[PDB]
Amino acid sequence: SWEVGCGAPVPLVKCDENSPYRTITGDCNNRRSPALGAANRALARWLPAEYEDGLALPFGWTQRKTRNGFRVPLAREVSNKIVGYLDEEGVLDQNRSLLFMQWGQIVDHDLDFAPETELGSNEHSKTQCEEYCIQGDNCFPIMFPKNDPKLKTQGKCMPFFRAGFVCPTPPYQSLAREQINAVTSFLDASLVYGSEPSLASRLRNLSSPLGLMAVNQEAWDHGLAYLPFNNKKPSPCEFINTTARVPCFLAGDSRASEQILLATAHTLLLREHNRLARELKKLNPHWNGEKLYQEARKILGAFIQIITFRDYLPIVLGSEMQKWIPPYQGYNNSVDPRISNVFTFAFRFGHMEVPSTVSRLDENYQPWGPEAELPLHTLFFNTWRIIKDGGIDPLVRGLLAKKSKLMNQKKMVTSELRNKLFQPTHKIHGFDLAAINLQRCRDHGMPGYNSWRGFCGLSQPKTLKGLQTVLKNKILAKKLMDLYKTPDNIDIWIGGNAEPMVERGRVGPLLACLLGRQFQQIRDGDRFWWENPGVFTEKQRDSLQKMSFSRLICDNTHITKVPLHAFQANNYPHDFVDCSTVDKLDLSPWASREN
Ligand code: HEM
Ligand SMILES: *[C@@H]1O[C@H](CO)[C@@H](O[C@@H]2O[C@H](CO)[C@@H](O)[C@H](O)[C@H]2NC(C)=O)[C@H](O)[C@H]1NC(C)=O
Ligand SMILES: *[C@@H]1O[C@H](CO)[C@@H](O)[C@H](O)[C@H]1NC(C)=O
Ligand SMILES: *[C@@H]1O[C@H](CO)[C@@H](O)[C@H](O)[C@H]1NC(C)=O
Ligand SMILES: *[C@@H]1O[C@H](CO)[C@@H](O)[C@H](O)[C@H]1NC(C)=O
Ligand SMILES: [Ca+2]
Repeated sequence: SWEVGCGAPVPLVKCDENSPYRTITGDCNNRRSPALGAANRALARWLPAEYEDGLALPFGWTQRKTRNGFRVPLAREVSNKIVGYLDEEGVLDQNRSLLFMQWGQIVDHDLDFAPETELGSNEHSKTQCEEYCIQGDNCFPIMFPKNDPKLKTQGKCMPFFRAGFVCPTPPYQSLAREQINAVTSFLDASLVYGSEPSLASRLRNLSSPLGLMAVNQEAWDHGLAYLPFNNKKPSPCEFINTTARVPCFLAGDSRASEQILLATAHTLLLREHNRLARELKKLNPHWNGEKLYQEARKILGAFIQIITFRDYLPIVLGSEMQKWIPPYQGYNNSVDPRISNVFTFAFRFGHMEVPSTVSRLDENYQPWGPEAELPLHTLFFNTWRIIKDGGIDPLVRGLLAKKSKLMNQKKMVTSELRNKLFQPTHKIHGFDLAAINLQRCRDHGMPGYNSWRGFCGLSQPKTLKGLQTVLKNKILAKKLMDLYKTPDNIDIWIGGNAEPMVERGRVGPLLACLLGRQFQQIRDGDRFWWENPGVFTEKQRDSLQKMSFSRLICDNTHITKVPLHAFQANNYPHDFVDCSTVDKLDLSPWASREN
């Protein structure tokens, strides 16, 4: 009997079996198991969770508890010795735009979010973790290795709180601890609309029956809309410049303001919505707010899906694309659509594609102002640079005309993220995304590198020399062996990202397999997948397949020169062309005459 009949949530809902629209929660997608791929349920386990005590405590928690007979190395030490680098010269991806990085993050945010356990409010224990670096309960601090410069300027640790888990909040116990996915597993634009009822209605333009999203009432971008602002005081976007006092945005997803390009992308998405909704009203004046909201939402859902599957995944997965994600063959209700706990680490390959600077560029795609280029760390939680420093258009052109960082075995994660990350409530630009990722693999009970190699039908190196051969890199294998002792102990995030990239792709074979399999399932196990006979008409679909990111820019900003292929590295003006040469979204097939 599954000791299923956990957990006390999620406020179970009931389905309208002939509803033509998705729920907000993702309930009801799968008819026979309606909670599948819904938000606020456990991330799926492709392999059993691996905890120090079998149930909940992470490897590394108890100093004298080994993993396979070896101590697991400090996350920050792995980070310092392997992940970091000094010289940003030469690190850029010659064939991927910055938008490639950015769309990766957007997709990730559509799919998964394992928020921290919520116990630190109404209490200092959260501030005591930071202050005293005392491991316990949900405080699992990232301690500095001796020799860390941060030890000299920053104290003993970086604070880190364990992720939320189902059943959920109070600690224990019986089966293994299962982390929660706070968003819908479907690729459904949940980051624009929200994955909870509360949030989803708050976001909409209810006053007006046009079914627009709520827009900003204090700022505009050459008349084009901005996201609404967020109420929650204290605001990290306020905190990073108290003079400017500009708060974070309010999106479907709580992380929308984390970095300025994410907030930028979110802005394009909310606008396409209204562009569609109003366009729909024009062509169907009879439809109330709802019908327009849902029809706009649904097209946008399709937009995310299409760009992701037609434009993005092929240039991540490369040669392995075919093998894991073959041409669509319809909805299959036996396929598990849930995001796996491992995927949420495999998709953090993006972290190695983030470059050290962001640019604002002008209509000639030239530096915009005298500080056109800024270090990435000054743009974390930064809304004021958008509203008071030229709106989104200069940033969007940066997205097209600048390049992603290329992953590099000797230059993995820029120090902007590896030393200068900001976390709300923690005041400093002093955190380490890489170390966090490693501690979080352990927090989540991740099987090690070789377990996952084995899952994917790949060899499992057991010696330094075997690891050299798999990684095609002597020195990197030697560093990982020195720290981890056995490849069986290499944390998945670093193991997966250390593999050389597959031909025509940007991740290695292990991640290709973890990624590919997840993406296959989110497409095949989705009853509302755009191409699934019945979701859209044949004519809508010849039209949906017209859509493009170049197009979404052209229709939602004052940029009129775009590339046809927005994810490749494009230089102005040679690889740019005017907006009128880029196919439009022909909405004719949405015309409804109910005469
Ligand atoms: C400036 C760029 C970025 C910043 C500042 C950023 C920051 C972060 C932070 C703070 C977390 C939470 C880490 C934790 O506590 O475990 C995170 C998680 C994550 N990052 Fe990023 N990241 C960026 C880019 C990207 C990109 C480009 C991708 C993918 C292509 C990505 C994928 C993810 C995923 C999947 C998670 C886990 C989400 C979840 O299930 O909770 N990130 N990132
Ligand atoms: C805080 O934001 C303020 C407000 O925009 C920034 O100051 C602006 O920057 C330059 C020179 O200081 C001027 O062109 C603006 O008009 C300034 N405005 C004001 C009111 O001073 C300031 O640089 C930001 N500070 C940080 C640390 O990010
Ligand atoms: C809702 O729509 C009306 C009419 O277009 C507009 O004036 C109003 O500002 C909108 N409200 C918000 C918060 O978006
Ligand atoms: C649905 O997926 C399951 C498990 O992967 C498989 O057994 C089944 O054949 C698939 N259905 C169709 C119609 O292909
Ligand atoms: C750049 O990548 C695209 C796919 O993004 C590919 O078709 C093209 O051949 C590549 N360009 C170069 C110059 O290698
Ligand atoms: Ca989603």
